[PDB]
Amino acid sequence: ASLDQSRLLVTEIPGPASLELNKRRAAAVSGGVGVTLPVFVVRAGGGIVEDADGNRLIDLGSGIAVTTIGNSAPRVVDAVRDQVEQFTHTCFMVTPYEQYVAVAEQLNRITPGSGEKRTVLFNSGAEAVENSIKVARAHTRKQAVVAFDYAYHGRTNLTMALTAKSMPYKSGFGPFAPEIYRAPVSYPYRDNLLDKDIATDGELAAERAINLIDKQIGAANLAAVIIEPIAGEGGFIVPADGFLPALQRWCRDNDVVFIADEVQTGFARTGAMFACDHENVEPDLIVTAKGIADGFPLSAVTGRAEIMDAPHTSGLGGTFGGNPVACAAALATIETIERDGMVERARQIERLVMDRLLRLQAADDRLGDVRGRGAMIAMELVKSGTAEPDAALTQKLAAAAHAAGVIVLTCGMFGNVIRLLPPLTISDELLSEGLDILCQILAD
Amino acid sequence: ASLDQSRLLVTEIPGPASLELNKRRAAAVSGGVGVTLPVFVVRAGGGIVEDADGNRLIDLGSGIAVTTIGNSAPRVVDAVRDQVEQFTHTCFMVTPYEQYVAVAEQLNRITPGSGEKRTVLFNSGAEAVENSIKVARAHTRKQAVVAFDYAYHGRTNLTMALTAKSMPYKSGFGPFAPEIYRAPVSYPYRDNLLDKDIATDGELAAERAINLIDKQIGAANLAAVIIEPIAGEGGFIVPADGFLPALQRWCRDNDVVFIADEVQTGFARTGAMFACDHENVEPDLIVTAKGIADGFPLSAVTGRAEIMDAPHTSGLGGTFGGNPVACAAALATIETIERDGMVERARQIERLVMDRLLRLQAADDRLGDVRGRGAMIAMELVKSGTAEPDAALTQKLAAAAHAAGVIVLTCGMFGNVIRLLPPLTISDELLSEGLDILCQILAD
Ligand SMILES: [Cl-]
Ligand SMILES: [Cl-]
Ligand SMILES: [Cl-]
Ligand SMILES: [Cl-]
Ligand SMILES: [Cl-]
Ligand SMILES: [Cl-]
Ligand SMILES: [Cl-]
Ligand SMILES: [Cl-]
Ligand code: NA
Ligand code: NA
Repeated sequence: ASLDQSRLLVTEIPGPASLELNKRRAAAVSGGVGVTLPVFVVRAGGGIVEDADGNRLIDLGSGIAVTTIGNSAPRVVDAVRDQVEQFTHTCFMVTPYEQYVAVAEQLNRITPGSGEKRTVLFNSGAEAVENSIKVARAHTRKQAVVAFDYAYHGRTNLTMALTAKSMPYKSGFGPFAPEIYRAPVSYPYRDNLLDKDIATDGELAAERAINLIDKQIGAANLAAVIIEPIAGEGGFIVPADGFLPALQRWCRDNDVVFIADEVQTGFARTGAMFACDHENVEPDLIVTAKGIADGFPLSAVTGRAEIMDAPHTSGLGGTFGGNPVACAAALATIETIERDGMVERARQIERLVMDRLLRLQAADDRLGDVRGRGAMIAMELVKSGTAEPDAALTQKLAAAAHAAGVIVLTCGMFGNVIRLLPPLTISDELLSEGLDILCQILAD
Repeated sequence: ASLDQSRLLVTEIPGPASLELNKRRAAAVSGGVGVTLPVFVVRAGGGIVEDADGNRLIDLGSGIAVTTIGNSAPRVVDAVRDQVEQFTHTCFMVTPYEQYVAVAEQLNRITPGSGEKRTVLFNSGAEAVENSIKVARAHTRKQAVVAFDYAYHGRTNLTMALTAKSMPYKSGFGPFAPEIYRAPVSYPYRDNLLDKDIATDGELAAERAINLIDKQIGAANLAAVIIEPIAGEGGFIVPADGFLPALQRWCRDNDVVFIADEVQTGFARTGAMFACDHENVEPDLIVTAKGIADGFPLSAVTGRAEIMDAPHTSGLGGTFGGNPVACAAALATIETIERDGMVERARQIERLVMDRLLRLQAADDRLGDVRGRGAMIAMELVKSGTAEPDAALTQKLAAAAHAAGVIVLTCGMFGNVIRLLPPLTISDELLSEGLDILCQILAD
């Protein structure tokens, strides 16, 4: 009973047992919940998911950038086993406990910037984003929030409002929280089709956004600008150099809280501890979740002390938040990243994947763009000889990969992005094999 | 190493070690997070919380109605230990797993009503409430939601909007989600000061609410009425007999989705599986969290199939939701309730507590009202010979109980309610002792 780090197809995909389990799902779970690949998981670790039929699939999704340090990481297993025996919940607002404080300290340490910082914990990315806005409004005593045109921030009313794409995230769920405005992001590949300078010069892309913010809202009415350092669900869009620094600067000059949403990019994923570290961005607040606790429901807001302390006592909280078992897992996750060279591992994975995809792109112009950092890499698929999105090809490729025992996700505003989010504990051999399969499907 | 089911004071409260840990909390955690009793927990089970100084305190809060079946319940410990080894997270929307489906099935079974039902899982009460609204709007294609004047529903933008009390829940955090309207609830004790018939006749209290809903909103503009079967944070307010049934009926006659928020009342807490069971209320949707998984972050929306299936595919979800470890805990929690007679235990606790508090009230008219069901009981404190709230006395009593090693919570719109939320696994002796201490503090 130890999990073999090799792909294995005993059945077609999905298999007979998964198909049986699926009858139960259809009869019990709301039809609002969509499933990408309906194989039922019995076990996972390293770079492998094992299903109910005995198949072993190559994980190139890590549950959407969550099991970065690998499913059921051994330090996490240990930390959880010990904590679950001591206590499962006290509610930190009732009687506190050291595990919550320890996590706050570690986030204060590892996040960008070097001043006084404070943290608060919740259970989901959407909750943390919600609280970053509460914090910013309490501090500034201003109303509006600016989000970007490829942004994804969550499924609650306000975070739906912050999100750009109507289907499936927003359609039919409003009316939405007021005072949300939308600005254009740095999207080099498609900016390039119109203005070559904007695509390469990030400061100029920031000016484009700032001119609109100033005209349509004004700093005097603005609490916060919120941005993903790399847009996730919107299509793994890495902004031009200079873009994030220029937003930061403008926010400082204008008493607007600058918020980095690092829910997807955070915790070693991009080849640094946080995506903001690549250009030395120091946001006023940074939002984290997903990879923070190796799959346990936990999220955080971390930021400048003066800002984070603005809400009255008892103004922030929630019953479950900073659950002590989830905290034990968070501590073991941070420990794992530092002691096992995960940031460097992310950088190895970049070199391996970029090298394959760039060689593929030279051979096949259906790859409009190859972009990303660390273990967060994507290709955008287009019709040969143009820049027109090819969603059809994107879906066919993913469906073929699934059928070949490869868990690969799509994303993108136009439905034409293949994304790669392997756990860092994937072997180079499994990672290459996953890439081989993608190349074979595209070749014929 | 087994936890002694007896109160013990080795130090004053809080003790020197807790006070040391508190310096760390103040330096790391946002000042927005308030703490009721700053003792740092190292262990808990049965009816006892053990702190960092070796003190053993009587738990009369269960983390705000969360550890109903006891901290670190043995079936939960077992279920969690096994699951954490298999996998920690796949994201149900990526690749599903049986644990999530199993939980959906169990909630479909144990919730009120007998038709076709479906469930969806999230991580917090606030998230589940948010999703009940999304579901209702998708189904009805109407905008407005009605909540009540003692309501508490969560700390996100929309759930803040649904919540009645500005301090500390809402102040400075808006603007809020639009189309939330407020109606008057059945509050027998204080309704009685004005109209004796309204306080006893629930159907008449429903008419009062329905007349306002009709005048200020209209059914043709209304997606949902949402209500707590017993108002929690608002002061443990049990409505008059007939109130909930009459709302249900009106909602059916008018194509408005009726939503029971059972986040606090759910899972054996009130001497039935759900608070709605006492009058046979069958809501269209019921929202659950808190006690569902013995402290693990998990929440649910369960309801009529046709309603729950209204959102398009991928319209509902979230990354962490229905975490497999939290699900293992939920299954063990339901198993624990049924196999160990917890519902009956809740009823024993009612008889014990009501008997003490009613005898206390006959002797001491500072107890304006004694109310509640099962292990959800409260007294409302007032100035002797009137019905004027006495918040001061309420705080003094709780502070004195804390100093005597009793974890007891306050609540209420007017800050004058002592509430009792012991874990069901408290012994009668510890429960009586907790009541003895309260009686002694009030006597002199
Ligand atoms: Cl094979
Ligand atoms: Cl370019
Ligand atoms: Cl609260
Ligand atoms: Cl490199
Ligand atoms: Cl003692
Ligand atoms: Cl009465
Ligand atoms: Cl999502
Ligand atoms: Cl009884
Ligand atoms: Na179905
Ligand atoms: Na402080």
